[PDB]
Order: sequence, then structure tokens, then C-alpha cells
Amino acid sequence: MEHVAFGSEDIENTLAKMDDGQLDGLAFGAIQLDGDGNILQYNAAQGDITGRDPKQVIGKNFFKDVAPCTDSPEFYGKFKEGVASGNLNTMFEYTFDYQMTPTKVKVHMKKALSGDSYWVFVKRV
Ligand SMILES: *C(=O)/C=C\c1ccc(O)cc1
Repeated sequence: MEHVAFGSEDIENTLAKMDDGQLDGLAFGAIQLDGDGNILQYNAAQGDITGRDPKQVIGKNFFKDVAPCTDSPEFYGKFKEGVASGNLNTMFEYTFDYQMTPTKVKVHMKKALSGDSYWVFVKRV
């Protein structure tokens, strides 16, 4: 259980040191996306919430393949804008409802410290 609070101001610095195994000890859902939306990391808390098997979604496109419910200006559009601008820090509520019971969550999207990588953090509300 890695002690990092959701929405922490310096979360990108703290998560810079975690490998896939340490990511699995977070109290919340954590997805790392590349600039095109491909999933690079996907932790255990996130699979708990979504029912996805983390090893099976690495490599897949989040917006096209795994989470089409996020393919809308309200989620993907903010993502695309941040990638385009090279800056991203936003939090909002969303409902996850593809192939699963509709689940309301808090989403925090933030640019990683490292290269062209972007974090998506999720927790139940
Ligand atoms: C909408 O599609 C939100 C996200 C999401 C992620 C994974 C799975 O399996 C369903 C939905």
C-alpha cells in the first residue's frame, strides 16, 4: 500500500519512482497513456473498478478499444487538448458504463514528469 493521496500536488514526481509492481499498491486507479492514447501501465485498483485484467489491456488504445465511453469531448477532448498543448491538469466526475455496471468516478488527468506520457487517476465517488 503506497501512501499517495489522490489529487496530490506533486503526484507526478512521486509516481516517477514506481515500477509496475509498486503502482499496484496505490489506493486508487492509475493508468499511464502515451500521446496517442495507448495504455502503457494499468494498475490493480483500476482493474478492480473496471473489471479489466491489467495485463490484457496494456498496449491497447484507451479511447478506441477499451473505453469508448470516454470518446467524447468531455474526456477524450480534454486529453487531446492537453497532449496538443503539452500541459494537462484536470479533475472531473464521469460515469463508466461500457460492458459494466454504470460506475461513477472521480477522474484526474495529469501530464507525467517523463516524456510524452499522461496519467489518468480514478477513484469511486
Ligand atoms: C468508459 O468506457 C469508461 C471506461 C472503461 C474502461 C474499461 C472498461 O472495461 C470499461 C470502461
